Amino acid sequence: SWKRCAGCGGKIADRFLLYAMDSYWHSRCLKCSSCQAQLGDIGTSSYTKSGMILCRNDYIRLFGNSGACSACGQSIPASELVMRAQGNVYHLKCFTCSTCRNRLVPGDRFHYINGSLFCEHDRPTALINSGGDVMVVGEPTLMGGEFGDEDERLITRLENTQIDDE
Ligand SMILES: [Zn+2]
Ligand SMILES: [Zn+2]
Ligand SMILES: [Zn+2]
Ligand SMILES: [Zn+2]
Repeated sequence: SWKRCAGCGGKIADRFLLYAMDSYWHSRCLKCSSCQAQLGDIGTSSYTKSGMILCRNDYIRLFGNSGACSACGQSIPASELVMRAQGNVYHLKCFTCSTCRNRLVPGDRFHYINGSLFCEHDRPTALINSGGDVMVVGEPTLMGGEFGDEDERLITRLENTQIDDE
């Protein structure tokens, strides 16, 4: 006899169905609590936390480590790429030379003195007489960084040949 869907309570007569969180589901019934996406089609896993079943992006958004821009002071979502320097994070558009206002990009040479950024061609000689050191702009990284998989629950797609992997 058919399995019951944990999402709707109904028997699952569909040819293809999902297994996740120890339960069977109609694919349409396994949805992100926040954005309603159909988890089994958009990706390979779900996240469980605080009564919710979430897609990866909303899990990051609601529970990942957000930060704040050292230049403008405003929060940075976990999902946003940031520039890094001397232990600070910056909005990409905030990562600019304090003298000429050029936006600094990966591979650029730059100087840092007491929070102020300077491009290679605006070396602040007057200030320098630790800022003498030339640094290389790194690639942008995600604000949230790496996170553990302890709330991740893989989704398995199954075929009922009326149960086999898909
Ligand atoms: Zn259902
Ligand atoms: Zn979502
Ligand atoms: Zn900023
Ligand atoms: Zn400059």
